[PDB]
Amino acid sequence: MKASRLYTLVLVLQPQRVLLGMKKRGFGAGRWNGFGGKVQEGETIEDGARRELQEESGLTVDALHKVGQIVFEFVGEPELMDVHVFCTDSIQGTPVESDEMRPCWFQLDQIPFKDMWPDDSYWFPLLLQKKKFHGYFKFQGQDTILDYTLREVDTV
Ligand SMILES: Nc1nc2c([nH]c(=O)n2[C@H]2C[C@H](O)[C@@H](COP(=O)(O)OP(=O)(O)OP(=O)(O)O)O2)c(=O)[nH]1
Ligand SMILES: [Mn+2]
Ligand code: NA
Ligand code: NA
Repeated sequence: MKASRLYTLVLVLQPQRVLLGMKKRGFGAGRWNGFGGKVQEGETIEDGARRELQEESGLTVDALHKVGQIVFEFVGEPELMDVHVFCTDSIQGTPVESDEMRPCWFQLDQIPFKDMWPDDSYWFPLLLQKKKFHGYFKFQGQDTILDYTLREVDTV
């Protein structure tokens, strides 16, 4: 048994494009990703996701919808990362570069998988199909998956 820490991840997914941010420092630096971070004491997971989206991208949204949950384990780290993944298609301002992220839109036939976390190749297609999922990935360092599970679910 390991303990886990709560994180969020938000994908702004529109009919023909998705907003990603280039992580400028910290965990996952150099990879395009959705927006998110640690859940803080007192806030719901969904509200922490909304907060991180605003902090990192400048976007303010009324609602998010849950699309998946991914648990990450790293060799040498006792704590698991329990990542709650959300989407929305509905925005009403423009993204802005933050200290953490440079936002950029990608067409959905140009998803930059080689410059994303390696596990995203497995679960992001499910997100694109609007299928909910649970995943688990064990990493050695930043690049190498040693074990993983991925399943479609009816409820996140
Ligand atoms: N797509 C994808 N996202 C991941 C993976 N692993 C992982 O932690 N994430 C997400 C979850 C969070 O959105 C983010 C990690 O949180 P963070 O380090 O940005 O947290 P934060 O904003 O609170 O921290 P800080 O950088 O402000 O100090 O990366 C992965 O393998 N794939
Ligand atoms: Mn944070
Ligand atoms: Na953050
Ligand atoms: Na973050």
